[PDB]
Amino acid sequence: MFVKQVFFDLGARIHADEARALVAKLLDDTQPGLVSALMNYMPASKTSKTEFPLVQFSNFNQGFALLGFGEVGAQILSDATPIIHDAMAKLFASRGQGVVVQVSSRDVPLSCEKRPYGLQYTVAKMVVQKKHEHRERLANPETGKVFLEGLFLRSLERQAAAVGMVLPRDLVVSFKGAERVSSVKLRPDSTLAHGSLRHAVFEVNARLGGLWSVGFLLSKGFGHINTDLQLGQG
DNA sequence: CATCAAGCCTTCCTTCAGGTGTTGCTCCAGAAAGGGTGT
Repeated sequence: MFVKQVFFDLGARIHADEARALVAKLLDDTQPGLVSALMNYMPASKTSKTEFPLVQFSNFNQGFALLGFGEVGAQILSDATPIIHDAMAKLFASRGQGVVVQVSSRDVPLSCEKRPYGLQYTVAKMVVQKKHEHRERLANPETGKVFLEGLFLRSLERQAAAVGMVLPRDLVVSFKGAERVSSVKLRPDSTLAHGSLRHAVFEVNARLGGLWSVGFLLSKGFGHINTDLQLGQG
């Protein structure tokens, strides 16, 4: 269907996971249903859901951005945007002279069509490592290429099934090249880290017409980009 | 190459002419007596 993208301009850049932790710390004392909505927690406990999370943080040059997938995620972002903006306004009016928080909002539709020619898509800061078995797959390129193939195809199928639209099942993807390999730490000052890929390029015969999220740690702000900017790039 | 804009208000009829003159029926609905004249 359609997804929603809300940008919060603050005047200074804060990272997606840091903004996630900041709105977790700030709105915690009051309104527990709303933070249970935005961090996609279980209705009874603090543990997040194992399914596809509808609302995820993203990257903004002057602040942070929020993505609500589908009608439910769009409604959650719609009921949560003024409370988040008021919390940011009070937090940054408590200290200093005080800044003005600007907003932006977009409703990007989702579409996909199969074409008989390959198409190029570059994904920045995608997490692909979670276990030791994937590390054993990563050492050899032949058994790692098929792993990236299946990961990209399953991420596309999971997002298409989560948003509620049908995807053709004859898609042939291919993975060409990589630029860098780095690490991602969920919590600062922790020994544990997950391997991640920087500037991967992929080739799929079909075309995409919106924000598409691939890989792991999608909620934290990893492995997503707009295909609308990348088709006809400029 | 994708959205975001994807109007808003208020006007939203007014007076007046809004008939005049005529026409506004006519006629006949019988049969015999007493003359001709034409066959």
